[PDB]
Amino acid sequence: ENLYFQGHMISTLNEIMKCIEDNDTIIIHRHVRPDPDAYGSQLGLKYYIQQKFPQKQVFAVGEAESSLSFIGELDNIDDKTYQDALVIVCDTANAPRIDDERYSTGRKLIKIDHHPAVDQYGDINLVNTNASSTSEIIYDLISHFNDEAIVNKDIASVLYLGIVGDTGRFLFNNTSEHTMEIAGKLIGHDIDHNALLNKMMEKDPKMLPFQGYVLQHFELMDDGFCQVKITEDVLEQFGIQPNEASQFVNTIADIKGLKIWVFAVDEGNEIRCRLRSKGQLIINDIAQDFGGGGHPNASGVSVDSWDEFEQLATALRTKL
Amino acid sequence: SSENLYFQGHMISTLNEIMKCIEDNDTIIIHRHVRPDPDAYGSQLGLKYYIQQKFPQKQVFAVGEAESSLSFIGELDNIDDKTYQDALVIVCDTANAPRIDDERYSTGRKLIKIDHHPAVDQYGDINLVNTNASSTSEIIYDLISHFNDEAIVNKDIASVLYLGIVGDTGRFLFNNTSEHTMEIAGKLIGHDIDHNALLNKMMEKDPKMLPFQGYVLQHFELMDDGFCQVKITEDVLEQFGIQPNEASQFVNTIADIKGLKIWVFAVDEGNEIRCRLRSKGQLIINDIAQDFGGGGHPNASGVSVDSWDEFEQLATALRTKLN
Ligand SMILES: [Mg+2]
Ligand SMILES: [Mg+2]
Ligand SMILES: [Mg+2]
Ligand SMILES: [Mg+2]
Repeated sequence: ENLYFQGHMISTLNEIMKCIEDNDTIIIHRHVRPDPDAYGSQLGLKYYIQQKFPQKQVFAVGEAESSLSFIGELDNIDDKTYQDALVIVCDTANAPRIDDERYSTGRKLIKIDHHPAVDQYGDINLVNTNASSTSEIIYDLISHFNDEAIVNKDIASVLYLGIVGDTGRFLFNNTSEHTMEIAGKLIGHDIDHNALLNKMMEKDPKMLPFQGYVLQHFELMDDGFCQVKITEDVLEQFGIQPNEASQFVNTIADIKGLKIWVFAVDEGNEIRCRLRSKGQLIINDIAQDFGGGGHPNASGVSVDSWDEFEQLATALRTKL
Repeated sequence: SSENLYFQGHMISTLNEIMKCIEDNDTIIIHRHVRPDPDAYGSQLGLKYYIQQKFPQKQVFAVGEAESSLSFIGELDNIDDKTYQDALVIVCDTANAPRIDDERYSTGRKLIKIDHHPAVDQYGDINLVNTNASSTSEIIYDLISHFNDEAIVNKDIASVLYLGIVGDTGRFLFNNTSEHTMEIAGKLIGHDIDHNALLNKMMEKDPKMLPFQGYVLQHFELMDDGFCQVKITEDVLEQFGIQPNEASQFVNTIADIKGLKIWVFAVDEGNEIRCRLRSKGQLIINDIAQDFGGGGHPNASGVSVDSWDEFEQLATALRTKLN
């Protein structure tokens, strides 16, 4: 938290708003396979700009996810809308993982994210790994410009869901005192947080038999390591898609004596692995060692065979 | 809000009388309710540690039967009956006097009640009740704040109070979570408690029960009208090496399914099939349960049937409420 980082944060914040002020059309993108924080940061920024600058044309684009559609509706726009437009990307550490490839077809590109800065693809890169979520960064932006009063029910609701998504509702280690203070203020806007959380947690009945496979086929070792391996034949047995299977990475997290676990889904020509750890244990390092990365307690790796998975395992078990 | 400020003013006099009693007594003993929850532990130990930190020379004790699931929160004190002579007794989180754990609570010279449940039984000499608080732990924090002692809070105080707030809010999920609740929990996290570690310890589950939850997830039957049934045969209990009572704690495993309105979780113990009946919103199912020889509350009832053929009639009866 050096004094220089802080000064650069203020300047970056100020620069972003000038880019917003100087642009009539603002288009906001997020990552493929969106989560609540993706939807909440994108839409929250959209609604914030729309409230502060009611003449500007602000759009939120990408492929909609039916599980998240309750958060808000996305915009379908023409390729011409991008001409001399400001493009902002939320929540996306790597440019290949952005959901619409037109993010580069504009005059300016801004990145706002809370993942370690490894791909500085913006002309402006706002990165704060000390934030719980990109949603929380968006509220920090609002607070910087003393606009906390323009926050209405819509902004507060989508930003609240985004913080909740990335903290597991204030559970994970990325929840700070600042995180709780923001979420308190958001609830202050009468958003009926219980109703929102109930909607977000509601389950598609057709996915539950697969979740039961996880509960019955997890492998916990006395070491504190656990593994769940989903083969291509399993996804076929249950009629589910690999992104759908990935949403069950934390199904086993409450097991007594759990320390490190990996959730591996063979997506065909690539096994997507979600690496998770308890406490101050570190897995982000082993993730980078295999071409992956993310948070030290929540990172992702892809391998190309089950023999290479076993190496991801062995390496992870050395960390105790 | 204006209304909230008025509510805080009504309690100020009570807060100051509790503290005077605390100051006036060198021995202070704190009780909570039988079958304790996180909030019961956290409010009792929170207040104990607060008094111990503000008055290091007083003798402050937290009594009651320990619960193995919650003992990580803090250890309870074991005292002889004579310790209550001319002592101050405080009871936290306990609406009704028959539910105070240790009966020695009346053996002292003063009784104080601190609680957040509806004031139906004002069993204390002094009674502090705030139904607008999320939890008794949140009331304890408000007391600390009223006497400008927020800096006296240490890791012990913040940890136990945080767990008590988390317990009665479902970790900031229920409607009793206010903005003020969130703000307090923030301040508590600011005392460098390891909240994820504390929570992990609280949510800790037995790996043996996970397989059976999976069966439940692979053998529920949702109908288009929103009715859902889980039928557990006695052979299944044997397969997963579980007991009928254990198996009944999975009644709400499917409660988050989209479209769900009424469900029944039915377990075949050799003698009878024990059915747990549940409903969403304003749907009533306890009239149906009464019709088949059981009963309970409108949204949560139980009935025993003697055959799966009787189960089907119970089911058919339940669905008449969905039409
Ligand atoms: Mg995120
Ligand atoms: Mg995300
Ligand atoms: Mg309570
Ligand atoms: Mg209680």
